[PDB]
Amino acid sequence: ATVSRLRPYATTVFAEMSALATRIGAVNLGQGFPDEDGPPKMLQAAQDAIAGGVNQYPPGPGSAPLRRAIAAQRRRHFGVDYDPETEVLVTVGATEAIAAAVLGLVEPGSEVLLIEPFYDSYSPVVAMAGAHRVTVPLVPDGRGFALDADALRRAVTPRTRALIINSPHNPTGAVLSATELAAIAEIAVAANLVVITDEVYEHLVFDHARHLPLAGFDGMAERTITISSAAKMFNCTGWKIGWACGPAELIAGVRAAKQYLSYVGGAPFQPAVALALDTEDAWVAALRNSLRARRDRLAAGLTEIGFAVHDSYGTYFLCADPRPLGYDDSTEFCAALPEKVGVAAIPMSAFCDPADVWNHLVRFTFCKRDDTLDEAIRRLSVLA
Amino acid sequence: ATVSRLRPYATTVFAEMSALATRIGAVNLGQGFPDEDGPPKMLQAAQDAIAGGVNQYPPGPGSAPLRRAIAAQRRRHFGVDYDPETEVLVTVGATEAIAAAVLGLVEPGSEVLLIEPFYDSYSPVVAMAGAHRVTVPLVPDGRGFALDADALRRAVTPRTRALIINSPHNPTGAVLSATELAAIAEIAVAANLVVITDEVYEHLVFDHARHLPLAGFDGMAERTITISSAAKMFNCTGWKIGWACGPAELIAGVRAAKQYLSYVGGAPFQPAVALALDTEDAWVAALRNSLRARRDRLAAGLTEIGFAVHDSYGTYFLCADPRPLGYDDSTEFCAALPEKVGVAAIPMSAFCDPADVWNHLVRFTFCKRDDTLDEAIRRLSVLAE
Ligand SMILES: [Cl-]
Ligand SMILES: [Cl-]
Ligand code: NA
Repeated sequence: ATVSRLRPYATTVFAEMSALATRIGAVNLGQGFPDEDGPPKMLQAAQDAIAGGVNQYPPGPGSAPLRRAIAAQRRRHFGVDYDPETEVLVTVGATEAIAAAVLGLVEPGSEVLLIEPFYDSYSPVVAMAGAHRVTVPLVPDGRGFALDADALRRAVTPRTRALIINSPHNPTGAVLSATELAAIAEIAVAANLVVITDEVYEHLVFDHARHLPLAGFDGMAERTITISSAAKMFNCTGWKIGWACGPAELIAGVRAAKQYLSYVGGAPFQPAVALALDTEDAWVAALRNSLRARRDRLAAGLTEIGFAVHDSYGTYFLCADPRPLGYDDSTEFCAALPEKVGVAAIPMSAFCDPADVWNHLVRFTFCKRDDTLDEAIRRLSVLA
Repeated sequence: ATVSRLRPYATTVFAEMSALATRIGAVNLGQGFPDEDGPPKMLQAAQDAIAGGVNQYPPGPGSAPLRRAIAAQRRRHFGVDYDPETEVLVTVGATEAIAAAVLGLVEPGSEVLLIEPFYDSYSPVVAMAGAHRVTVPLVPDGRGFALDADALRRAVTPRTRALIINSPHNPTGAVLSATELAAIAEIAVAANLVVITDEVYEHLVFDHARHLPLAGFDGMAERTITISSAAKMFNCTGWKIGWACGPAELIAGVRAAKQYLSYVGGAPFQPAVALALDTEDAWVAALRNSLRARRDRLAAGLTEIGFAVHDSYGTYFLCADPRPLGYDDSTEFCAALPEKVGVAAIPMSAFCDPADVWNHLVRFTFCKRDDTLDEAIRRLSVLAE
């Protein structure tokens, strides 16, 4: 039983799916997390931190070293230069930075624009704030997807306070082009919006796609809360070391909510993640490479089975269409999948506003070991 | 910088104090966390968990061993039986349990009763849910503090929907008596309240005080969310393994909000805390005896200096009054203390509704290393004139 505005979101298919798969013994290609660990020296650092007494509340905004390391990484990678003392806030994952940014910054009654299909937490967070979700779908292009900038512009109203942008994009694996980003900036500037970007896949762009933080576009620095995380970057989704970066005033509204949601967390992980950020670029590049190969590996397998596979330019997900196999209901496809076939995936319906080809798509995860991907493919092959 | 309703809460003094004292080398008796670590075997199990790959999202409601261990501990200590599958939710500390329980169960426009002085997160969490706090103060009872059940009853209106109780109590160190708990129960039932109880100091009761979980009282099991944490119980406030326990439908409401605030956290700590709950009762008992001895030392030292020290029956906090020393402004006293005296503490004004004893009290922490605690007392001794 839950408050009225959270009722639509009281359960997710994500948990019903991972629990089902877990003791069907179904290969889980629905999971939002990796099989493999982060950098060995990062794991060791976290172990040494516990052993060395780093087990109490860290400073409210995050340890100084971790805040410096985040600013140093954003500067190193992208040339955006944040002040670690006032413009960087460590959070309990990107998940908390998202929740706190909306609760801290968006007044009840305001509209928040979402790009559809959207990550699972955006709508309920907007609803928790008492704000109104307005969704603008991506459009196919032809094997991938693209922003429809005119559609986004039309969606803005005087009630729009904020826009949440997620690139590289979960679930489609789209990577917003500079042109798309420039169009988003023009709109955000013209309407005087706050923009919250969700960049947790910043390290995962494939095939000459390039991650270009929106905060770097004209007019954007002063109005963007940029969110990312160690979760996927360093394969430590269970550590929940994320961060929001932006203008001190906006970071203060984020901190204003955040400090009462968790206060702080992840004490021994903060020095370990700071170390990873400072030192593990080469490991991250090898991760990205390993995932590009696994993407190709899964795509090739789905394709040989007879799925119509869409391009993925980043993240560790790709979307595929089972219509060529004879499966026209993808929510029912995925529902039946573990018991019929012994694989789990997520239907695209999970990421879409309840009232285009979207309803047919399935999201598959490829951050699994080689062998597991292969086994998934073998199991799925019975559909042919 | 911030939405209207959180503006009063945008900054805490718990921030400006921590940092003032940290880097002028003032002994910090304002802190809300211990100097020392939890059970060695719990620390090692967390390190082992990291080394063993336990680094990814745990299950949405907490790992099964942890939920089982919470239910086993609540049974073992209180004889209360929760179903670990449906009636136990692991959260990101008690703090997130509180936030998610209010956001998940309390409708905008509701009144939420709070007992003043109150923990820092209650008021802003109520505001974030679009609800209205109604505050009822404790009253002096000799050297200690008491619930005024009549004031509490009178504070209920047709729009009251929830009540947050914290016992053992931060900041006074009061521990609600069965008589007080039973009076809360009557009120909650009569007004059909959801009650959230913050029991993070469940292990820290002293002398003849007893911790009696409110969920145990008449008509309460069906309307109560009981919250606690490994934070203080096992000296790991940075690990944020908290939990909420209660009827399946209320817990689902907590989970509904919680799963979008953090989703989950603390992966390698969950097996470690499960272990500590299952096996480290002896260590927790010694910790409690150890903190009783540090309380008595602090109280004796403040008293000898010339503070009027109040009774404390639990938590690792005690309250004292510096008026007999000649300090009639305790917010100012605390502001100047780190520079003047080399010690930091929190004034009671930081726990009161910004709308008489309270304004003069100062909360001191005694979960300090013994010698650190002695140094603080030593430092405070300059105030004897
Ligand atoms: Cl371009
Ligand atoms: Cl009694
Ligand atoms: Na506008």
